[PDB]
Amino acid sequence: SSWWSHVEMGPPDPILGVTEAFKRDTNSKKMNLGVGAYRDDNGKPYVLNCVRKAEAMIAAKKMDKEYLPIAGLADFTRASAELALGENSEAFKSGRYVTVQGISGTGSLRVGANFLQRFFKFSRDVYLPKPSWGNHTPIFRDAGLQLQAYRYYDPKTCSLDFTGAMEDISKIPEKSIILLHACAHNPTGVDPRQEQWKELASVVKKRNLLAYFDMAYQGFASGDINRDAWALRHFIEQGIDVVLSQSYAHNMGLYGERAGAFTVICRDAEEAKRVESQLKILIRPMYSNPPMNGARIASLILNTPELRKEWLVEVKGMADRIISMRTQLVSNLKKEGSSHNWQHITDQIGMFCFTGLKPEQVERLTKEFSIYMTKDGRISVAGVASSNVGYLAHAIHQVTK
Amino acid sequence: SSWWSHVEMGPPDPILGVTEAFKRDTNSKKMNLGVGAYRDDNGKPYVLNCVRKAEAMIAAKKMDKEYLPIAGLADFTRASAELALGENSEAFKSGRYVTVQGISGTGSLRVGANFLQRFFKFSRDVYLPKPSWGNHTPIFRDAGLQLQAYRYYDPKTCSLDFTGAMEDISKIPEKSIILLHACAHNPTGVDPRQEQWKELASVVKKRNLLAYFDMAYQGFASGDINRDAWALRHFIEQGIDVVLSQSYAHNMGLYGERAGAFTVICRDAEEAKRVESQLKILIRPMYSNPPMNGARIASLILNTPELRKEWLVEVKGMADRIISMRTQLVSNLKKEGSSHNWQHITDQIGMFCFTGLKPEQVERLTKEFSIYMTKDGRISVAGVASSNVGYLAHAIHQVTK
Ligand SMILES: Cc1ncc(COP(=O)(O)O)c(CN[C@@H](CC(=O)O)C(=O)O)c1O
Ligand SMILES: Cc1ncc(COP(=O)(O)O)c(CN[C@@H](CC(=O)O)C(=O)O)c1O
Repeated sequence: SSWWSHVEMGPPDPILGVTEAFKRDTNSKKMNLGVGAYRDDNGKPYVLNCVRKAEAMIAAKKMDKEYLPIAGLADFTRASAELALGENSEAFKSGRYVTVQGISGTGSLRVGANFLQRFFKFSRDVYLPKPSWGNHTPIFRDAGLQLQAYRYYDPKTCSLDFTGAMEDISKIPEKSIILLHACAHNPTGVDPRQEQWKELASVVKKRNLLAYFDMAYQGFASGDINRDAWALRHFIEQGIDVVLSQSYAHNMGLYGERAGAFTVICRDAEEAKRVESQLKILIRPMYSNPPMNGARIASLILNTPELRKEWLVEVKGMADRIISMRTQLVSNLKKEGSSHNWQHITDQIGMFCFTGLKPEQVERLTKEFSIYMTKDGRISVAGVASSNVGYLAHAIHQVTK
Repeated sequence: SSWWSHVEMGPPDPILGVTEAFKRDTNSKKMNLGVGAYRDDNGKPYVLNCVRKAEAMIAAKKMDKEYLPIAGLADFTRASAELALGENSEAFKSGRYVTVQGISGTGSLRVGANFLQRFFKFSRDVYLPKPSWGNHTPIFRDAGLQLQAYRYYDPKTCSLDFTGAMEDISKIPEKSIILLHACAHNPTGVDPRQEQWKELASVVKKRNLLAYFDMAYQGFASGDINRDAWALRHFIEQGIDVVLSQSYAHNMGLYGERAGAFTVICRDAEEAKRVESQLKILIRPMYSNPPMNGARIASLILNTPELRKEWLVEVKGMADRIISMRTQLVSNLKKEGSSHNWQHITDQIGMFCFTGLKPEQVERLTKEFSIYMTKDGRISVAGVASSNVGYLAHAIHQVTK
């Protein structure tokens, strides 16, 4: 008996673990449809054009590698707030916000949760949608808060249970915390309608709840970044001071570089200055200062007019491709002779499809076809190419037939 | 009264805050001797030659930016363990270790502390040397452990209080946790002698204490990396299963890229496999997966023979330069006419000098000469160039005169 004789074998991550299992298969037709990672039409990792050029400017410039302030690159930080808020926004304009570079979306989310654990004195409860991204639970749980839930998806109907959502939300206790996905809800791919959003705003406002927005997919819901930030902006303009986490992993394909941010909307710039100070104190003993490569690339794209415009064409091109794969999948299914209604596939937005396959079917897909996906029936359509869409549809059909 | 009306203005970081204050001064002769960051002889940020070439290979290769496993780049991870352990080591050879990429030294340290908080069932007390790096306190405190102390430095004598250290250590309760700096203790620049180390080993072994080693400066104590890893290796070969955190921020000048690692020495490779699994579960909800740029550069240097050999010449050159600045400082002091004994300056090793100036003198230095240093009298000699060593010595002299 040594120090760790009692430490048990823990299980593999429900999402991340999918790539580990995928890595090992020798089937040359294998497809990794687990994690949400964009693939180009050859079904290959895609580094955006603007990223490649950003990198080149960085090189050419022969920049140092000195430590960044605890809060991140100022240019990156100011530019992210602006991307979420919009440049004409009163909040942005008045400087009633504090944005801090974070370790991608996950990193930002945990900085937020930790912040909240420490300073949100009105409650310990965070309300998550049913269902929500698997990692939201443990993020809030490790930070020290309690998890609760509100109704959201209706599997019978493959859409939003708006009556249920509103019931639950109208009953959450005042001053509690509610988490909302800004756009391209994960994993359902179903977002509230503008009108629907207008109504949630009212109830949140009315019950005096802290709204925590998770904005991991800005530009993937419609293909337009301002349009994808609507609800978030609408909330702030209604007088709701939200907290928000942003990720650049998918919309800029910076996955492993880990670039993201966490923002707090405050009452004044003076308030923002004191929040900033406490966020630095929290981050110092966590990881000291954040990773520079992803933030330098992102800042350069966002702040360089030609790079930004190129970026936006690129985000549009990515979203479009996802659409075409959705379309073709459905068509292939009909073509294979599938009886089922696959309309939800083309109805859903974002990088995935919440298919509805049962765990026995998910299991067969992996073992007979070497198609890896999460156990809840979620598949990343973003990772399908023109060359294997046929393979996918045949498989889905066989296991469903 | 809004959400954060009660959040107070927190103070600036005792080290990191020095660079913020330094940034603002308009004095063209200002010197930032706060944080430990190497400067070349022109007093400029220095990106190693091998780093520059590593970067170039990476570019040329047109690598993707896909997410890395939760534990890091395998090549980086295997190579770090090896750099600390030595290639002939039984521990390394037998695979009785688990190494996980971490967010530099700070990141690794917190992963460790968090791990310990969760799995070290024999105690909540971490013993720190007096004095220790300021950030060790809050790292352990935020993770949820209790801090204790053992005697270490003797200001009267400007050296190690070995009798005191041993007294205190011989009385720490069995199965408690003790933190030791592998080499170039921060901030004293005084390390135990080999013989001294031999004696600490015995007492740690005897009281069955968990030894936690902080190895932030491998190659800066002597200019030789194997020699700097001696004590750490000696402990493991005596049968002590330590835990350790490594940083590549200074020895590879990867500061802002944040490359580091956390290792656990276990009884078997099977044990290592279960520890690994729990470390992944801890990291997933923290930052998901780590930053790739620093780890790719480091892996390439460590695993490419010519790059490694170049690296070692470079580490030696850096250490040598620090020595020459130490020498010249002392000489300048005599030359200026200083009565005091400045021998500790040349006696200390690593990037700093624990000068002994009082806070009123530190204050004057900043206001009259614009020389920034921490309030405990610690100065980074590593940041002195041939051109301002004279300025420094004159200043020190004026304020000491
Ligand atoms: C809703 C949501 N929020 C935050 C994140 C955080 O992303 P990063 O930390 O990588 O910036 C993701 C990524 N969800 C992906 C990836 C994953 O789980 O790692 C998914 O497969 O659902 C996400 O879907
Ligand atoms: C003893 C010690 N351990 C760990 C670290 C962690 O370094 P990174 O997180 O940057 O890898 C440092 C850096 N101490 C420096 C830098 C600092 O405080 O940020 C110092 O000025 O003491 C250190 O001195």
